Amino acid sequence: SMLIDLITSYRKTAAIYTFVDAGLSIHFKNGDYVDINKLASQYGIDYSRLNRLCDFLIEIGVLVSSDHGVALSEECSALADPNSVEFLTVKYEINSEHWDSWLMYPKSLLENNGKSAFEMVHGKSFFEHLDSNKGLKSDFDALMSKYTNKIIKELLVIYDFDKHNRILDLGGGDGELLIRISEQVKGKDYTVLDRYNEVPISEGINFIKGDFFKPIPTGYDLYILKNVLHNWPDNDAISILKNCREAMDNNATLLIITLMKKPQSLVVKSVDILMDMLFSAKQRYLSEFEDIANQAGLVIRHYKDLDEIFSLIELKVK
Amino acid sequence: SMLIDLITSYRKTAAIYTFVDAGLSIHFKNGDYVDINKLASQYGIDYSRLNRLCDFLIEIGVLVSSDHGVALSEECSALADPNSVEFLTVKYEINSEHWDSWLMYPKSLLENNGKSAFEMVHGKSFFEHLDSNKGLKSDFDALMSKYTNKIIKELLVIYDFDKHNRILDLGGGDGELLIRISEQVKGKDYTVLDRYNEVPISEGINFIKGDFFKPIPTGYDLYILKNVLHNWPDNDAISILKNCREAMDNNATLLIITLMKKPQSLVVKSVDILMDMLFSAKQRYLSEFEDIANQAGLVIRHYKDLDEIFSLIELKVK
Ligand SMILES: Nc1ncnc2c1ncn2[C@@H]1O[C@H](CSCC[C@H](N)C(=O)O)[C@@H](O)[C@H]1O
Ligand SMILES: Nc1ncnc2c1ncn2[C@@H]1O[C@H](CSCC[C@H](N)C(=O)O)[C@@H](O)[C@H]1O
Ligand SMILES: [Cl-]
Ligand code: NI
Repeated sequence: SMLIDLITSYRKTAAIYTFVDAGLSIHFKNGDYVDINKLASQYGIDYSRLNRLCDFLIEIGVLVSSDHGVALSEECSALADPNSVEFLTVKYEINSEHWDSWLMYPKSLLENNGKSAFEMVHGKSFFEHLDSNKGLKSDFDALMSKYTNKIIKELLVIYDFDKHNRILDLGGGDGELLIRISEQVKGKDYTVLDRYNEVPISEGINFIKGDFFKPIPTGYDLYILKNVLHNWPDNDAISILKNCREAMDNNATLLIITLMKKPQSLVVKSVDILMDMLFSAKQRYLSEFEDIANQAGLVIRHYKDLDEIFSLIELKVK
Repeated sequence: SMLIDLITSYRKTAAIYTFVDAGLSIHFKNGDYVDINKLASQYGIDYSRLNRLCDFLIEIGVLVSSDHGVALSEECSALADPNSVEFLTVKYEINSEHWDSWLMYPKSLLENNGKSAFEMVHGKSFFEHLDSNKGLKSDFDALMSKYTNKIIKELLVIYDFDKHNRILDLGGGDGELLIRISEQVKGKDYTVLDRYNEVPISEGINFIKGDFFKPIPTGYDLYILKNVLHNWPDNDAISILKNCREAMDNNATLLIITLMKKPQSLVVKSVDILMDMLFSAKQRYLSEFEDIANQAGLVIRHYKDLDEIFSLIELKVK
């Protein structure tokens, strides 16, 4: 049955998580079939239990069985290396932080206390929690780093960075975007602004410890907000764009790179509900961006799709 | 692709859970279309948030959209009535008890101790927790009644209960199996043995406050163990069957009704890993049942499958 499958489909996610979290996933690199006995004994885990878990992973199409042993299906090869979008999603997402928050999401809808489902559980914010927990922030950074590297090739084609002198990335985190821009485009002043417990280091990249809810520095002709605004409700989103405009002069460009909400994109709509749970935020239509931008005294001069999911909005002062 | 869908598919479970847990699902009976803005108004929920959630539920095929409003898809109609196996699965399974314990499952593999993933999280056994938490036990027993009611018709056809005078249901919970058999087969001594805080009341049904790890009462010509042995590891399972044998005389019959482990079945494999997580237990093959029954000094006289998941095993002391 369709419905009962959807309800019990969480057990599949769990089974894949446990396989990864236990570190078993590494040993199935490049379609190498494996003997379970050695793996069970290697990790000091009961063979019977591991054999049964594999048997379940074989039925959902994660693994394949033979006389030689057990291998990852070509479709699920990504679980092998630990620096993959599928692997890094499991490491970042499948934890108490999301799963305990998901169980509080219904309570957060019924109770109209402004606080989000995550905040309800943890008593803090998402990003306030990541400052306390180093382990999860390294997983968060690593996953975000992958989503930037999908965009780079197209981003450099459709936008001219050669014409800019001083580039500031607001909520840049690692500064992966600017590091990857700096490889291709040299002889520019690159600055990353984000909440730092400790300042990152990279060749030719400046790192500012700042809060974009406070006044933004002047002198930069390029301001960037990549995957920031979908973490903030309208009132908080407008505040960020208001501080951006005041900092901007009439020749300055503001780049917004985000997941664009579309009628068909289930991928975006699943993240849209995820953003409501974590931050009481949302993914936005082109109209919703024009609304918050208009209130901030900014005007959309260029819109273009980078990817199936990611898009680029080019704003200016007016 | 497949892999990323499997990893993020848990978000679909969460969405359906929130729709049910918030008590919205009840207003979608008889394929009736409902207004989102009035639903939002009734439970004091924000229309924007509810509309976006409904948007996600429409995309996964739970809901259908119209000018009239939104309705549950014909395949997901079951979310309407609170007495559906799908609804009761959400109420029983989608909670901290399973999800927080699923996150510990990889720890409980890597550790080759006697404690299950649930025991590590809660510090108690699963059934010890249900004694403390009254709300979940009512939902647990409610789901169990449904799996009981799917089997009764074929169970009464294939097994003659009229030949037995005194029947004892070991771990019968609420006497749903004995209540449903007492309807069609009348004028018999029906007795249910289980861990009760307070004893249930049903006409013609007796309820003993007992532990099947202690010596089982003698003089019953039928003993039943329906969905009990899959909650226990071999050493504990053998102990229950040893107690049954000691209680049984040469004319006595033991009925085992269970989810039989079959080679190609995803439904049973998923429950098999769930049983390991909760109780460090498993679903068993016919050979595995014979093995623990042999060590328990019991002999399999009859085996028959009642449906696609549930089977029946008659055991006799010989
Ligand atoms: N008040 C604040 N000021 C600056 N940065 C902030 C902030 N609150 C959150 N952030 C940062 O905003 C970012 C949101 S997600 C960032 C992803 C990154 N730009 C990328 O695509 O690679 C995080 O780095 C978070 O730490
Ligand atoms: N030591 C023990 N002695 C007796 N019953 C026990 C027990 N430990 C657990 N149980 C009971 O075993 C049952 C497990 S599930 C059985 C449900 C029931 N046979 C049905 O299918 O409708 C629960 O009712 C639980 O309370
Ligand atoms: Cl069983
Ligand atoms: Ni038969």
